[PDB]
Amino acid sequence: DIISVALKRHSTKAFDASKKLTPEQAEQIKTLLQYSPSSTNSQPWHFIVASTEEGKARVAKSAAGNYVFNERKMLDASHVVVFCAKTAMDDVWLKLVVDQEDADGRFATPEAKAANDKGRKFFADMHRKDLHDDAEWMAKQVYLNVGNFLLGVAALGLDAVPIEGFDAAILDAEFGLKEKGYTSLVVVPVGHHSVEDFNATLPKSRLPQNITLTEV
Amino acid sequence: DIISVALKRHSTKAFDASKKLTPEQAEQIKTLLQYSPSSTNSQPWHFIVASTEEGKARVAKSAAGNYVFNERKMLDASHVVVFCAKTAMDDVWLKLVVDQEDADGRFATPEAKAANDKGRKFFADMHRKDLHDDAEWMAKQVYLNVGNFLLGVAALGLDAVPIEGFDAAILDAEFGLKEKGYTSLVVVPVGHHSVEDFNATLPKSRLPQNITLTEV
Ligand SMILES: Cc1cc2nc3c(=O)[nH]c(=O)nc-3n(C[C@H](O)[C@H](O)[C@H](O)COP(=O)(O)O)c2cc1C
Ligand SMILES: Cc1cc2nc3c(=O)[nH]c(=O)nc-3n(C[C@H](O)[C@H](O)[C@H](O)COP(=O)(O)O)c2cc1C
Repeated sequence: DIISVALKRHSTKAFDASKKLTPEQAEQIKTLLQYSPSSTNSQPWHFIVASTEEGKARVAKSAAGNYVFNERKMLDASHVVVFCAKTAMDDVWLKLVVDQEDADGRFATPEAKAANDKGRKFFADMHRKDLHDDAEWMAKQVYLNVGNFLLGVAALGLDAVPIEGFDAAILDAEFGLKEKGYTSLVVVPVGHHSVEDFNATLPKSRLPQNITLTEV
Repeated sequence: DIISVALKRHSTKAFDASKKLTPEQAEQIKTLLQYSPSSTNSQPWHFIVASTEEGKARVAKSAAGNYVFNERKMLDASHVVVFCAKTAMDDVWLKLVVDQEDADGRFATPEAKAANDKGRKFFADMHRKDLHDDAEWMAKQVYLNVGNFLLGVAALGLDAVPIEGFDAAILDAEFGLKEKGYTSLVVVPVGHHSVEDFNATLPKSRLPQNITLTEV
């Protein structure tokens, strides 16, 4: 039951470095990242999946500064996912997306494909041209991917923690992201908690629905 | 299996108005909204859940004008969730959150509670004082809730569609949201698809991992 998964998952504070994802789970987490929904199927994202000691150490340099409490989590987890957003929405990317929708068989006609593209360009143009907020818009889609991911990995039986406490400038510099048209937003270590994970045995806490929720 | 759910879920384009959530499912979707993670457990959100004909019609007013293709989804679904973000992060809210964490039993000591609050205020202040991006930050947390929600409701056996194609100004005006300190971001109708849902039988399309995903 998915509600059980939602009530029992927790942000892991310490990982067991000896406990790896199975090779199958390593495929499955990639499936989760790929198949997340996004506004217009824009998919304005890149993922770095660090599973080696060298890879994880490159990521963990971003947990300099006031972010040392997060450094261990990045080193000790099995797999570490960096969620990145595109920095700008370009026409090359929009063509890639609609051509993929076509290859996958989503259009009965050429007309239907043209209309999909006109629809997507119109909607994207609203963000880059009029509102000038396309970076924020694309970032939101990435956070949506994260949310999907966290419940997904919980449902697979894996521990994880979302991390905003890192220096994106360091991480971007380390993987040359700016030059490739991306910026890091969230880091998610995935694995199995250790005995040092104090949050594993703490009760979960949320505001009551009588504050956060209205029915009409 | 959650990977099946991820591969088979789809944005519903048409709902069957005669098919309601069971009383139990109506509680479960609320549990999903409530128990989503958020940066610092800040929970900077409000949900409107419209299940009556009057309520759903009020929401659907936001889809008149240029967004008519989305209007019928909001009218015909069983339950329609409006995801709202806070417009500003205030100290009253931060106190509410940490006091709830305390009531739920997450602190062994007064010291531990003080440290949690200092930690959260420090991190929040970084967004409101420096950066001046706390609206964007809070909105991202809400999108993360959406991502969690969409996989959740799919895993419960329910159909849904995320909607950004609505007029937030109209929706905010209709529920007096600005005055209460919120803004609408995403509308999610939940229910069961009708035979008019052309997207139910279309193959899913994603960009290949050799573009979106790097391993290290
Ligand atoms: C976007 C985001 C950023 C977070 N950043 C961190 C972080 O840097 N360090 C950390 O220990 N936890 C981090 N958390 C975990 C949250 O504090 C956590 O989800 C919240 O306290 C509720 O805990 P739960 O995940 O156990 O339900 C983050 C959560 C989210 C959603
Ligand atoms: C944030 C967001 C906004 C969306 N807005 C709309 C919308 O206004 N109308 C609509 O029909 N679908 C909307 N969609 C659905 C997307 O087109 C869809 O997720 C994408 O094509 C992938 O297909 P799938 O959701 O069936 O996996 C939205 C999706 C998301 C995540």
